[PDB]
Amino acid sequence: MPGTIKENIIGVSYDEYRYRSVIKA
Repeated sequence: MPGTIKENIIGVSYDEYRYRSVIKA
């Protein structure tokens, strides 16, 4: 949503940082 460029908490990264880095390779 434009007009609010100060709150990228609207779920941006869905599958790229969900605390799922416990199985590094």
